[PDB]
Amino acid sequence: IREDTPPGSVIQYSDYELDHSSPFAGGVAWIEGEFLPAEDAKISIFDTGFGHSDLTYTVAHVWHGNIFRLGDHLDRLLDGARKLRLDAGYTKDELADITKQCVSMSQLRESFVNLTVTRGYGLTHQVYIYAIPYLWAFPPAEQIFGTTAIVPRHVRRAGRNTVDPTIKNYQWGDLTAASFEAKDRGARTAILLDSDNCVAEGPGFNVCIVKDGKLASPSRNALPGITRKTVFEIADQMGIEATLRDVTSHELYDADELMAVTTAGGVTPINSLDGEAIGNGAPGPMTVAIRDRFWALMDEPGPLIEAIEY
Repeated sequence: IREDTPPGSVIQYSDYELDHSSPFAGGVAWIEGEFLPAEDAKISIFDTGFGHSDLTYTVAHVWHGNIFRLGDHLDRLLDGARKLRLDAGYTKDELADITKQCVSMSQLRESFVNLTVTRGYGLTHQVYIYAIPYLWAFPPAEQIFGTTAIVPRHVRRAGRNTVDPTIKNYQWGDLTAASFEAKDRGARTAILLDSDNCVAEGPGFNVCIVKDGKLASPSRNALPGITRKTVFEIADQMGIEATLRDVTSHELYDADELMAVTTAGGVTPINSLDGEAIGNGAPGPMTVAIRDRFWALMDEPGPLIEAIEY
């Protein structure tokens, strides 16, 4: 339900308890039209979403009982499903209700919410939704005090003309390989390049590059992330020039600050690349400012958040 976060930091779980009388408490899956406890969530082994990874998905997070940019996530999910010739069979508004209901029944005030649309089995396409406890791409301690990264010697991000990274997918072959190479080298994570040695993204996150007070993030071989979108709105409001563009490998190694951004955990400072400190090897000023603002958004009433009705 929760884990430790650095005391006094901008990241704090809610203070509450699960009603264990309900089998739904702690995790809810909506599979084949029926809500289920997450423990029982199962799909046909013959779904081509398994055998061909023929699917797309999105993840929205719930923080302090508020779901963040669910409308943006449903647009991205439906747009990508259309690009894959997938028909969800539900309108966006319908999926929002089902998703909001999934969280409500879970009782999770902090939640990792996944909506998956697969090609299905014999051919009718399948929608799977689940809301489970919050998952961290990087532990909360690293959201606060920064993480470490390497660039893989042996791996590149798949290009948009192969397994298209601009559609959010489960095909992590390169991301998994890069992660193992990171652990092998004693790093927490990897930043992948594309085939032209431009920055692509990391396993499960976009990368933002700070140089001379400007913010850049890869435009081509990267998911158009909702967190990155949010980060760019924050930067804009701070009067920071933020640009989606090609970021070369030169720029990556030369950065003043680096950060990872993804729904599951927000904005993570990246303290070192290939063992070399970025800046002073601690979270950079813009990263701290953007991250603190990002977590404030989870509590400020406005169009980005919607209260779950528990």
